[PDB]
Amino acid sequence: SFEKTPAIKIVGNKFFDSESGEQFFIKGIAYQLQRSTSYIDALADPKICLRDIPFLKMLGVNTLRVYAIDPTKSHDICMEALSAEGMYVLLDLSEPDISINRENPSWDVHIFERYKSVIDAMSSFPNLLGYFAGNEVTNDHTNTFASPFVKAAIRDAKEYISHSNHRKIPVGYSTNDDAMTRDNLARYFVCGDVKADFYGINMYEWCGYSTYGTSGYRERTKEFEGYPIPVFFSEFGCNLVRPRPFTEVSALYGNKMSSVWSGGLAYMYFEEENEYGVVKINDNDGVDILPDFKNLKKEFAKADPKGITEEEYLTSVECPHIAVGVWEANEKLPETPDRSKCACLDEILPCEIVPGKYEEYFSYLCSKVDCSDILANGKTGEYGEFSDCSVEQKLSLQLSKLYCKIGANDRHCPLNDKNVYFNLESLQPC
Ligand SMILES: OC[C@H]1O[C@@H](O[C@@H]2[C@@H](O)[C@H](O[C@@H]3[C@@H](O)[C@H](n4cc(CCC[n+]5cccc6ccccc65)nn4)O[C@H](CO)[C@H]3O)O[C@H](CO)[C@H]2O)[C@H](O)[C@@H](O)[C@@H]1O
Repeated sequence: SFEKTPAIKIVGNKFFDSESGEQFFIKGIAYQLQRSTSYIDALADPKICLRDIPFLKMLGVNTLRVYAIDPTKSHDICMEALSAEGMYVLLDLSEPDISINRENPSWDVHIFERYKSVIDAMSSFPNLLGYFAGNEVTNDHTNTFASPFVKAAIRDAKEYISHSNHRKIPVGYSTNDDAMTRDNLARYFVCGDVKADFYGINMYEWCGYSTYGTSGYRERTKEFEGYPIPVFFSEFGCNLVRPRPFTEVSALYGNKMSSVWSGGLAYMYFEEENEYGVVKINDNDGVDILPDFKNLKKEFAKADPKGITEEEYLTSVECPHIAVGVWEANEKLPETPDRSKCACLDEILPCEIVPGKYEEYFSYLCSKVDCSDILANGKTGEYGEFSDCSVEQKLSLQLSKLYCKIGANDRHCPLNDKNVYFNLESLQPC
């Protein structure tokens, strides 16, 4: 049974419970373990999730943000246990080792396959609230050209979900709070022909015993009035002053903010020595409640957002202009990564490379052949024909071009490295 968690849907700039029609406000907490797979999936481990859910119930949350799941594992036990306490999940599609790289952005078959795997693993659950297609990818004025890759990812995740048999779980974005870029980012993700379904801000402006006016919350709220998609704090909980009073929660669910924002999620459940936890897991794997816990609990308990209903509510935007060093996200987006096309390279290329060396060998190979066909430029909106293939496929293409330009036809690939091999399938006459 998922009785206690009806699916949430979006109408205009609000979330609604699909059965009752009541507006849905997120009262959440970030729930993610990390090592000190590379990531840890607490929702794949019943002994972990079933330990913590009673503590999450005490806090009074209705939503978790989860940053990374292992899509090869079952999540039925934990998702049903969450559902039984009225709890929903916001889930990032990426993981630290398979994310859009803000320093060298790409939207390719490897990242898209990750996104699809997560979608296929998690979309059966009615309490899956939504997916994030990225988290703080662009984070300042030096990497705004990453954002077209994120928008392509939003488009392609939505299309994959649309073409699947799954419920149409919304796909949004989570952004940081950099003064120079925030307004342009907010506009960019709702501009043109591809839009985020919702928009989370990682919002740390309220520290200690601040106020609506002095924190910045009043000006954030004014700039987001009339924003066309649901907006919430995908993270909050500045820890400058401890124990965190979480008095921002009273402002967030109050009358000035509840008509604009769809709530938010505290960062975070586990204490992991960034001093952001509300509990701490001891050496015996037991839960020790920290002094922040009771303040978050008290504030969420008091919070009573006056929303609207779906029926009464029911009665393109220009992309920011390009300016060098300020905003360099082209409106033109990279193409949908094509697994078949890129898989053809594995079949037909004479010289292949199995997955420091990428830098050296792209630099070597791209001095000898023209690598434009694998370059992707989010500033200029120029995306090479094979720029959507995996890093190894791209490198293999360039190696093979060099092999064909030499024209020896002797099965000797022109790069001495153990990962290089002649592909015998290339001989069988994409
Ligand atoms: O796509 C952009 C980048 O993505 C990186 O991986 C991401 C990871 O870095 C990211 O990690 C997640 C991390 O972002 C998040 N987190 C939240 C915080 C508190 C930040 C506080 N803070 C931030 C900024 C300004 C502040 C100002 C004042 C006060 C506080 C401020 N620190 N970390 O905590 C999660 C919990 O564990 C991580 O899982 O998770 C995403 C979801 O899986 C991954 O995509 C990739 O590794 C990187 O290559 C890529 O460039």
